[PDB]
Amino acid sequence: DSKHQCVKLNDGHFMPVLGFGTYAPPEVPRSKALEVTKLAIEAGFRHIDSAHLYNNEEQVGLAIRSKIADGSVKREDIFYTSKLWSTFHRPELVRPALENSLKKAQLDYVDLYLIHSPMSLKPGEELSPTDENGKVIFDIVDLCTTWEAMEKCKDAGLAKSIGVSNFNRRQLEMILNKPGLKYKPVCNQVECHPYFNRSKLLDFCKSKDIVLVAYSALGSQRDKRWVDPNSPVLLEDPVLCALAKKHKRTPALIALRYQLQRGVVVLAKSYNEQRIRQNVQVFEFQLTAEDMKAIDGLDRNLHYFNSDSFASHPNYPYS
Ligand SMILES: NC(=O)c1ccc[n+]([C@@H]2O[C@H](COP(=O)([O-])OP(=O)(O)OC[C@H]3O[C@@H](n4cnc5c(N)ncnc54)[C@H](OP(=O)(O)O)[C@@H]3O)[C@@H](O)[C@H]2O)c1
Ligand SMILES: CC[C@@H](C(=O)O)c1ccc(-c2ccc(C)c(F)c2)c(C(F)(F)F)c1
Repeated sequence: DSKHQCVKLNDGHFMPVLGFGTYAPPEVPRSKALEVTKLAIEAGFRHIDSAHLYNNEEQVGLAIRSKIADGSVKREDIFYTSKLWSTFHRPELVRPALENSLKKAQLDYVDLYLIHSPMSLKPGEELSPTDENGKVIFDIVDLCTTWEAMEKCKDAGLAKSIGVSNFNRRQLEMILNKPGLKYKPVCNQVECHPYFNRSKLLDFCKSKDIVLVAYSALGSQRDKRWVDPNSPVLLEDPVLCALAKKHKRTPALIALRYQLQRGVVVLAKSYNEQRIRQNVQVFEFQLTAEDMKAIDGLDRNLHYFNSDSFASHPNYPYS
């Protein structure tokens, strides 16, 4: 089926080009992640994006287990992604972090394990370690050694594929130029949308056989902790809205289809049954070449996540 279209990764594995985003803010009860991940699988999502940080791998794993038990899907039909959180970058912490995620989700392996971010944080139990003055505490880790620990996780069969997230070109090149590299990252999961389309990074990744995976492809959830309320709302963009009317679709569907036609694997978060099912209709239509150029013109270099807690980190990927 067209809905189960995949891209071949540089390690031979396959990744579905449309993925379900599972992050919800901590004020959303965890029971919802369980309910909506089941809804996503029912609608035809097979790529599910989670992370230790999201405090939901148990619920996402329960949803997968439930849909396997009622015969909707086999484990082999699901592409499950987890992410190493930034307090676990030190190489001796990597494999135990992955094994803990597997235990929470009650899975035997992940299809994809990512370094969540290059911005290392102080090791410990707290996900957001902070000093007496409230500032998040940074750590300094050679991410090449983190990657070597990820490579051992793939060789152990705990992760079918490994990749990175929120890396810029310089940080990617550091991994790719590493002496004795065994596995290249299969992907780089980054913020990517018509207001921040990452064409330069996309061209770099294409030249290296690295898939760019787009998050916040619908403009982010605009969480007040990190998103400026005065930033423009992506789905209210006049060009996207006119394209939605011309195609008799929605602005969200235009934004998702834009990514598929430029070779980007796209994530979409929804906790609403009707929008979850609408988002799978991205395979039903096509943007013209002129439509694509129009959307290409919307780039504003706008990353919705903006905070001096990020920007002061030595490994902050933007500039
Ligand atoms: N690697 C990283 O650092 C990183 C960072 C950010 C995100 N991610 C991952 O990418 C996923 C998606 O990114 P995101 O969380 O920023 O959200 P997003 O995909 O950009 O979606 C933002 C909002 O769009 C709404 N939406 C979904 N479908 C819609 C539709 N058809 N029409 C209108 N609105 C629609 C959703 O609200 P409703 O729920 O109300 O439908 C959602 O809250 C995340 O959940 C996470 O899995 C990863
Ligand atoms: C809270 C949602 C969560 C998710 O859904 O993954 C998320 C969202 C954005 C970022 C983020 C922000 C700024 C910069 C520069 C970055 F590189 C990554 C992170 C990260 F990586 F910092 F943890 C995590």
